[PDB]
Amino acid sequence: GTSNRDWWPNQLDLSILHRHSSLSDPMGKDFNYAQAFEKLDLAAVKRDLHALMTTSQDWWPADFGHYGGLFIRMAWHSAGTYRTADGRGGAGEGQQRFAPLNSWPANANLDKARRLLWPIKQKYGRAISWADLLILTGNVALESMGFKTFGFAGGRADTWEPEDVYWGSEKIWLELSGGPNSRYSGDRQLENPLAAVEMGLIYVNPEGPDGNPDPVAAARDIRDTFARMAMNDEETVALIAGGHTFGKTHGAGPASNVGAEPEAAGIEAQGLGWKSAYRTGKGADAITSGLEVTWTTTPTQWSHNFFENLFGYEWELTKSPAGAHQWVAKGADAVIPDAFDPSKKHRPTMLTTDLSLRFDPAYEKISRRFHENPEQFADAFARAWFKLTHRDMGPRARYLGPEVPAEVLLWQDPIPAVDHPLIDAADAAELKAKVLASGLTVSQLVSTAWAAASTFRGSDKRGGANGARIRLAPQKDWEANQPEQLAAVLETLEAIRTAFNGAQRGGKQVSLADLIVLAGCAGVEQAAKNAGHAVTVPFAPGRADASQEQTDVESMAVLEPVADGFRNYLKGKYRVPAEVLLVDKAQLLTLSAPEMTVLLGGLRVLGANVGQSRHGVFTAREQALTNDFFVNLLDMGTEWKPTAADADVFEGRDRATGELKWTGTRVDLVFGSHSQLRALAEVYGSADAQEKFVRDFVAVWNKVMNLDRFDLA
Amino acid sequence: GTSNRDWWPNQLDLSILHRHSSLSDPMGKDFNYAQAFEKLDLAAVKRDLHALMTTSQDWWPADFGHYGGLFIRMAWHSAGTYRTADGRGGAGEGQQRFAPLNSWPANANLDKARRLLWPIKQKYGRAISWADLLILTGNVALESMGFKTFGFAGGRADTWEPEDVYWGSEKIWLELSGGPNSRYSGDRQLENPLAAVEMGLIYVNPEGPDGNPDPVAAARDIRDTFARMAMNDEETVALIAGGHTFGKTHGAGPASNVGAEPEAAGIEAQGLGWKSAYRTGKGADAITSGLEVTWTTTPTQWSHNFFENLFGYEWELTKSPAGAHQWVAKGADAVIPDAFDPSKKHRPTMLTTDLSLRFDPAYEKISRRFHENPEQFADAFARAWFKLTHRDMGPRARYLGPEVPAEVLLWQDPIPAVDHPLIDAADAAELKAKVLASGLTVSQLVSTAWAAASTFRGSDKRGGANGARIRLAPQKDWEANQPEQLAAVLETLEAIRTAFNGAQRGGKQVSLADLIVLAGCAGVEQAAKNAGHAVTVPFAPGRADASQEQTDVESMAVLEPVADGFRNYLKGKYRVPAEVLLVDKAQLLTLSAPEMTVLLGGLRVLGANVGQSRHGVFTAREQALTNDFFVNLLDMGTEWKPTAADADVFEGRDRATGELKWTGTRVDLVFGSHSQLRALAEVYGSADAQEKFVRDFVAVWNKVMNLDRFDLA
Ligand code: HEM
Ligand code: HEM
Ligand SMILES: [Cl-]
Ligand SMILES: [Cl-]
Ligand code: NA
Ligand code: NA
Repeated sequence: GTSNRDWWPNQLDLSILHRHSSLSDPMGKDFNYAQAFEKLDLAAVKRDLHALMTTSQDWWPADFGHYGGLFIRMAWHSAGTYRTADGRGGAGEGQQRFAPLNSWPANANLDKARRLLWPIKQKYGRAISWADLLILTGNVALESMGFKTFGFAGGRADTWEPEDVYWGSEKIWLELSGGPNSRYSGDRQLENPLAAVEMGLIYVNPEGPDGNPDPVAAARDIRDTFARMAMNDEETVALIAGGHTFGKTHGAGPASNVGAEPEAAGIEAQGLGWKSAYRTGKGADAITSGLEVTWTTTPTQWSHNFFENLFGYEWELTKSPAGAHQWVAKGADAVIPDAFDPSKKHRPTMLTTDLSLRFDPAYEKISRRFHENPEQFADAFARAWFKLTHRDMGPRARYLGPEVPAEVLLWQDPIPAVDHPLIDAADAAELKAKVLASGLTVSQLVSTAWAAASTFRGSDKRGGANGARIRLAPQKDWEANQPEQLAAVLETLEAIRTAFNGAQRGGKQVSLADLIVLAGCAGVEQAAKNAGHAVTVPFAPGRADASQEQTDVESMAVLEPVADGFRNYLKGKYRVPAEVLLVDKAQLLTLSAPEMTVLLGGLRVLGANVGQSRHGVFTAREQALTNDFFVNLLDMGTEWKPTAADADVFEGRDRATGELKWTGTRVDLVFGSHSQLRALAEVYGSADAQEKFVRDFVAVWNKVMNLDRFDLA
Repeated sequence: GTSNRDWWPNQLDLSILHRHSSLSDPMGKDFNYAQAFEKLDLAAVKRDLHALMTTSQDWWPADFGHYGGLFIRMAWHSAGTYRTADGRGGAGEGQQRFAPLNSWPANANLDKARRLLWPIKQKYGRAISWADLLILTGNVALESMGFKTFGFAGGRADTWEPEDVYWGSEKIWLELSGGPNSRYSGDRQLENPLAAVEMGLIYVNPEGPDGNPDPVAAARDIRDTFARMAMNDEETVALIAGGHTFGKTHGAGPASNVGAEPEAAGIEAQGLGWKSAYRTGKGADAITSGLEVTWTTTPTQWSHNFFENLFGYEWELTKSPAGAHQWVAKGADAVIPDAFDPSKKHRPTMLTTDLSLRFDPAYEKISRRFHENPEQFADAFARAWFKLTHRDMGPRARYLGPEVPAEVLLWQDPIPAVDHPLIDAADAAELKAKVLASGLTVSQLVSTAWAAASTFRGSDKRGGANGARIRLAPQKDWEANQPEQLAAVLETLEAIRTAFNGAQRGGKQVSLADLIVLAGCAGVEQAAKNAGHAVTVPFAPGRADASQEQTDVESMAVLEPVADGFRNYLKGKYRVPAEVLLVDKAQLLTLSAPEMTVLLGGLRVLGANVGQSRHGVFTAREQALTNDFFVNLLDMGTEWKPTAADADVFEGRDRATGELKWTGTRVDLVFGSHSQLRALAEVYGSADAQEKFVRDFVAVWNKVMNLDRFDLA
């Protein structure tokens, strides 16, 4: 069946904005996962998971009698798709159970791990999501084998379909670099937003870069991909050595024995894949990666044996039974237990990527420090494991249950507690009138509040106006935020704040975070009034101001908008058309196509454009909230042509007289071009639509202002 | 960006069931189009459309100063995508404005027509849908040129994204037959459900079959395609000769002058396409089809000239200025007006497909009859135009406004008016108890009501339980309906009905249509009771019984389920896997994936399978409403293998003992295989879900029972 994607493969795809609809969701529209989880007996789930660890099923027998290792790997791969560049991937939506992740080669036989968990899922039902369960399983595995974890937060709601994520352009699993869809260029530069070295891998190739078993060059790949997952060198060493303290790899026989991945398997396989024709196809005969390494003398118990082995022996390159490169400690004694035969023992072995921890000079310092001080290793690993598995959960206000760690971590972009009365509706009205009487314009007020709130992304729930981080480094200096204009607006707002807070009794005060948002609401209300309409924009106080010391400047860099179509802004020239970047932004803001459409048309006429550009400002009443953008965009009396100087800027001229009327970008004109967006623009451009436009505008404005307000959830 | 479709192009696509979500819809969730249109001043719209007909815009000048022809064509192509096989296509959703139909070659320069209508759309806003406006414009064109139409109904609500339709497998526009994706096989057999001869055409190729200008062979294609759009010979001749009484074709120069279709054009084209480099690119220089034919001496006025010309001349094959095959009248004088130059005239001309109306023996008789009796022609055309443009609107209860024809037409599958008091809740309780006391089983009651209601399809809003057509030819004899079992159920119900109606005072009575549905409800209630749950099933009376004479047996044939996964039924072997057919049926019933999931698991355990097959009946308590199907499907204790005799039937055996537990089909096992369906199965299979399953089941049951209840809308 030939589709629209076949005929017009480069048209813009809006269906990414309409995923996660009430139609695909089996739970009722009032189902609240946090309320369900808050009543789960978490201890009882953990007791059942502890019992599972040593309850082997014959269809996938447990190595050494213990599934710990398998489940740790599972929870690390659930979390390890995360990319800091866009916040997509991670464990927070349980996406490992859907395509494509359920069938990535690096996820082989994690289908078995997830099936082992079905009896417990089934028992507790909707009170524990698959997403939470994957991570809790990992934690209980660690605890069962003697490792004390840093804690655990529930609250990851299940999703019901695949997320739309750019995982790369390769058309072949595990394609080595420099092919026709190479994700690498230049001096081994990985393209943003990707965070893995090959299609279907989590971070790196365990044999070495494109299969070359050089521990030193592998270290470079490790460092680059982990950094793109927001982990530094200390976290990286702790996580890899930590994880490889447990379990084993599987490569008992040749890879050509392994059949189709789950999404390609037959129906009889009932959601499992990678069925193997090698001997029994499982247990002692298992094939997963093709490597056959067991790192420690006690693979079912926490120890410091990984670093004892890594530094205590000299290593020799060898091949697994499937032919993959690995390392062995020649002239070690056979001290490693076999997974199934009590009478066999083996020599210590390592992956190329394990030896990286010893032969990269920066890693070696850390690994030596951990080797000599295993208590420091255990602490670092616990913290890094918590970060790994929580990094995409959002603000601490979303963390549920009795095991949440009380320590506030810098990476969490923490927001201080509010300990005072909040402003009420009368106070808000008074502050709004002061803001408007100060001389701040509609444009300044809407631009500033937009800049503060629009850093939110739903992928990892980072960003938003809570914290007033717009006043701090680095946000205050981002080009899109117009630093000089910004600094003058914030100086005026801070004087209003100081005056108002000074006049209060009884502890009442307003945060700068709240006032930024409230000032934005006042600007929207004034715009409406300028157009002849009396509207109240809703406002919910309770934001707090974070300090510079509570703000990791380097981690904030990934939230800088380099493209924001809502402000007609592009920081440089990109391979991706600006309209595709607009839709990507809308997706991160959690907007539907109608909401993206209303919001952009309004912003245009309110003066939100960076640099006060006239592009797309299709009105003669700038700073009045009207549907002028749409009515003028859709006027067939104007003809549009790209400019000589820039093919991405367009002149609109009267079709009869030739007179210049307007200029716009691709972001503006896509609303007149794309057949689905034009259909939405037509609604808002109709003669009966003024009231609808204003109402839908205020609602989507308010939605943006509240994107990070999990304290009110 | 590589997608799931790229990696696993044969996995099942569920996103067709979650289309038309509240996310993509710009109107509020309580927007009711029928109420909006009922307040439109239809007369005022029609005045504006009359004015438009002769208001020529320079960007697309009006042929002969009148856009009527162009608008008639536009309305006929809006309607002319309809296929009776599935009810998909047609004018009823205004899909012409979306991909792919907005860019089909046969729709060239209809983008211009629709843009001419933007000022009117804009003026009336949400009170008139594009879907309705396309047809109304057609009607007004006809009236403006002197033809009296049969009437007009509003009520086609706009849609906001492309409908999912199989339009064929060809990868090239206009591909001639016998290619690698040929829609033809055998002795020119067009594949169901298609109703056009080539990809991008409405019905047939105007030059003749695969471009061969044989009017006799073209007639064969015309008759086959029109029949697949529900039109017989008389309607076909009337529509083609009716339509070609007006306007002209456009082929002034070579087709290589014409540029990209709308979905391919640049952004500056603002939603238009087919820009032409030939001379002025428009008006006298227009190029649309490539053909250059003007049929009548007064192309802007109703006349009897089409048939006078077709029979009054002998025809000679010639070529247009673009090189297309067409015909010219031998020895005729130049009597046809030019569209733009008052000093030029032209000889009569015709398409190959026009000459079909004379050289096919059956068409010739009709065309002669119309030539000799122009009043019969005019009436047949009016009737056929109303059918064409209303065929996919559904029951007369959906028809809005003051121009609706009072005459009831057989093709409308009419339902008689109810003229007596309806049963109330006390009566329904009494009838349910009689039904249960008669000895009818849960399985008989659920199967019957399912058979009656599940003929509904949302594509053209045909079918459903209203009418009691299950008791009439041909439904009573369809294999999926189990004719012998069905006859005995209906005999029992009709005795209960006769007894009840005989006891009533005043004119209260119950229809057999209502009682079938009510008996179904009683069976679901009894099933719930069998499982230990106290459940009332909602029931809305008001269905009436249609007669045999109100039921066109040939037109009902397209509603026969040859595949119904909900009854584990397949009539024969098809190219399409049975699970794809299941999803297609769910789409026609308007079901979401969760609703399809719940409904099939329930039906299985209630005994709805055709022929009492055990396939998928994963319970030991058949006829009890439980979640057993899901709990047993997902039990990893069971292993599934395809059988020796049939690879589409599977055996489930205890994984340890080898003992046979169950059998199922691909439709059963797909819920355990496909990662999104299994995710939904897991919700209903969990230990906390029995009450949720029963509740969700009753809701989806009731939805299906009410699908055709536009009298309650
Ligand atoms: C550079 C980073 C890493 C590489 C290249 C990598 C590579 C691999 C490979 C190839 C396997 C074998 C899969 C098989 O054949 O069964 C595996 C196993 C495992 N990895 Fe990693 N790993 C990485 C980091 C991590 C981290 C961060 C963790 C957790 C903190 C983790 C925990 C595990 C565990 C527990 C197993 C054992 C599985 C079992 O016993 O079934 N690894 N690793
Ligand atoms: C076998 C069926 C038919 C064939 C093959 C066909 C073919 C065509 C073609 C090729 C054109 C020229 C497009 C262009 O170059 O502008 C056209 C024009 C037109 N057709 Fe048809 N036609 C069919 C049936 C119909 C029917 C059923 C109607 C309406 C009841 C209709 C009404 C029109 C009208 C009004 C035009 C004139 C457009 C104008 O003035 O711009 N035709 N037809
Ligand atoms: Cl994601
Ligand atoms: Cl359709
Ligand atoms: Na994410
Ligand atoms: Na339809």
